[PDB]
Amino acid sequence: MEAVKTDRAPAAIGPYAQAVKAGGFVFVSGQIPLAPDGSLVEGDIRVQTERVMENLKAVLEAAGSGLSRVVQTTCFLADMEDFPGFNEVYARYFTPPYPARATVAVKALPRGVRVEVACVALAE
Amino acid sequence: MEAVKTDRAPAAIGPYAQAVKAGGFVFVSGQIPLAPDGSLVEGDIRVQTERVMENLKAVLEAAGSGLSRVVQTTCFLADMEDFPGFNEVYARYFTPPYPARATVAVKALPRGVRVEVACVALAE
Amino acid sequence: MEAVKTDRAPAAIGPYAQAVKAGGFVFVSGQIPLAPDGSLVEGDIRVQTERVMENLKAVLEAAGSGLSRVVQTTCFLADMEDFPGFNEVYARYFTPPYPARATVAVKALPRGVRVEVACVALAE
Repeated sequence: MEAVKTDRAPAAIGPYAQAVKAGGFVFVSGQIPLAPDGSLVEGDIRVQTERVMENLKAVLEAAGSGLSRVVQTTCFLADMEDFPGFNEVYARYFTPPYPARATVAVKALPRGVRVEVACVALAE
Repeated sequence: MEAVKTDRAPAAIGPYAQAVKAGGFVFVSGQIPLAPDGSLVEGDIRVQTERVMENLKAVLEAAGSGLSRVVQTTCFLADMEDFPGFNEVYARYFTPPYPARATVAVKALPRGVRVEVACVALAE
Repeated sequence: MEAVKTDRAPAAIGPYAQAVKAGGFVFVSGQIPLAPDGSLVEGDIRVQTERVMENLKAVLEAAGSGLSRVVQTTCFLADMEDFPGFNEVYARYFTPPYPARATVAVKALPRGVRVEVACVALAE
């Protein structure tokens, strides 16, 4: 497997890679609303989701892929009431044909953020 | 990629495709207890899981795949107490060799349903 | 698809296989702090995580793969305060390049365990 590393997304501090290229796919770690400089982006679901989308885009690009190549996303929210806003921003980055998706609300996410999104995309 | 669309399963209730075929796999979105016409299927876990299973089956068939080709499922339930009933119905649709699986109880699911099941299957 | 079955990891109790080999990948079911004979390992996050890691390792090896072939992990914790410890033990089982990862916190896990981890790896 090949690890993907880019400064355009929050650095991977720990036992994980921003993304891994393997078997024709790109497995992207769950992105949170953290700026590449390590600053946490707070605010409503729309502002936080925008940062998550930018991180995903940045990692996918560094992997030689892109948003249009994403085939599956796994989305976690901390509040069911944030679904509408999340979907609106999500739709600003992902356009038809859309990826397959699974979304759920959980107790908490890394650093207390409102949203975390991981994905799988086609390589190349 | 290659999008999968069928009227035999509920239409997507967000910016996502029912399933996506890519790299030899079929990535199926998290299915919830909605009837093909989009109406909610209320009831206990056995009733709602049956609806989810039929939706999975329909999407998989439309993708040229099937339940026996599923290699991994990601199952989310809103109530840990629903695990027994979920497993019973699940066992009516998936038979050995069973898919690899992750079953976790979470805070909330789309439309406030009891269960959401996404999966990955072999395209052939 | 080929179901993986080994006695070196907690036996699958329910409608699922410990892992499935398909499409060049190995899909591993969620593992919790259970010993091979079925005994529950309690204690702090470090001790419980070790058992989970050993379970993943055993299943992966039984599948003809290994920890170094893991490309993606999905981790669930019952207490976000346990993340530091979970991350440290997790790091003991992986070496660069590390897998892509998604981590979330849930209210509670089966049998009150502190952690659960599922993953996907290359079949070598």
